[PDB]
This record gives sequence, structure tokens and C-alpha cells, in this order.
Amino acid sequence: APAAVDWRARGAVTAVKDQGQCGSCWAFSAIGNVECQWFLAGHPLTNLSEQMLVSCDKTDSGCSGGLMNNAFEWIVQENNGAVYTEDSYPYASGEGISPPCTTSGHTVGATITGHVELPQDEAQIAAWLAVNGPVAVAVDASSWMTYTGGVMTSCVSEALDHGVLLVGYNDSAAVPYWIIKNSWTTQWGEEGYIRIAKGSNQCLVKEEASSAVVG
Ligand SMILES: *CC(=O)[C@H](C)NC(=O)[C@H](Cc1ccc(O)cc1)NC(=O)OCc1ccccc1
Repeated sequence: APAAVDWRARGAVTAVKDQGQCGSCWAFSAIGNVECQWFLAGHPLTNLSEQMLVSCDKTDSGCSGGLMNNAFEWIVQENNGAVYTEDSYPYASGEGISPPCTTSGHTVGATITGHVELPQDEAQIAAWLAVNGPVAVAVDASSWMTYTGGVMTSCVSEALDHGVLLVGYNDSAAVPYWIIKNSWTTQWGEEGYIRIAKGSNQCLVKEEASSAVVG
């Protein structure tokens, strides 16, 4: 596997966004992964819509929570593989309320054919990431309100409660780390990003990792 890969330095990752008061982390995780996978399939990097999932994905619960894998399959099975551009369906759940779904007036910005679920093994997750790109992951984010910067070498790891995007790793650093994109604005952590130690299942990072496959 390569020593260090950071997909941000390869034009593959869009800017950090904000879920606001809505419990929509699952939607941000799922869409961020689709955005990166579309770019790596040889298309221009385009911002895609989390609102589409929060308002229209009735197999999840909007501002109450949801699962990245249910979102990926709602796209393929209920929305004919289509993901709308963020520009044509902007975020509207910042106040913690999800408005009724709108089924027209939007534009398709990417399509996916399905999704794969990766092994519960950090080394294996890293080998796939290095070739194929960013992966959606679920974590225990209980301690993340105290994250100020640096490599978090210890993290409360006992219940998965938040979905985020894994965009790289560096195994040649003093402590190998994972690089994670979050959705609590740029004002949190390292410009919206967090680095956690890699190799000890910090914040339960290896437990629920998956990715969309483009088509
Ligand atoms: C991050 C956030 O905004 C909130 C309120 N929580 C969720 O979105 C949870 C994220 C998560 C947690 C564990 C996983 O293994 C994966 C993602 N999800 C959660 O609340 O899942 C609930 C659910 C809703 C509808 C149908 C089935 C399950």
C-alpha cells in the first residue's frame, strides 16, 4: 500500500459544509463519498445535494438520523441512480426541521450503480482508499466537541453515533493517522477536518465503512 495518500491534494474533495441543527450527519457522509467517487470516475468535481436525502429518503428519518448504506440503496432503488447537484436542491434543514420532498425542479449531477461495504480492518480499508478513493465511515463522536487540533491519540470508543468521510492517511508520520472530513463548519477542528490515530480502532473507525460505486 502507498505510505501516505491525501485525496484533498489530488483535487478529489469538495469544501467543508454544515449540518446545522438537523441530525443529518448520515446524509453528509453519504453524499461526500459520492462527490469524490464521481470525480475519480473521470468527471468534474461537483457539489451534490444532502437535502435530497434528508427530505426524500423515506427509508431514513431526516433530522432524526439515518444510515449511509440505506441512503446509497435509496439512490439506486428509489431514485433511479440519480444524485442532484447541491445548487439545484440547496440545504434547507439548518433550523432542525426537514421540509417536504420536492420531486422535480432539480438537476442530475452524478449517478451511482450500487455500493460496497468494506472489511472491519483498518489496513484493508487503507489499501482500498489508496486506489479507489474516500470512504464513508461511522464513528463514536462523543469526545469530538473538545477536539481543537493535532492527532487525537485517544478517543472515546464505545457507541457509533455520527457519520463522516475518510479522505486519507499517513503512515510515515510519528503516529500514523487517518484524515477525516466532518460537517460542523470550518470553524471546528483543523479547518473542519480531524486526524485520529490509525491502527487502534480509534472512535470505532473500522466498524461501518462503505462506498458508492459509480456508473
Ligand atoms: C450524526 C447525526 O446527525 C445523528 C442524529 N445520528 C445519526 O444520523 C446516526 C448516524 C449513524 C450511527 C450509527 C451508524 O452505524 C451509522 C450512522 N444514525 C442513527 O441514528 O441511525 C438510525 C436509523 C434511522 C432510520 C432507520 C434506521 C436507523
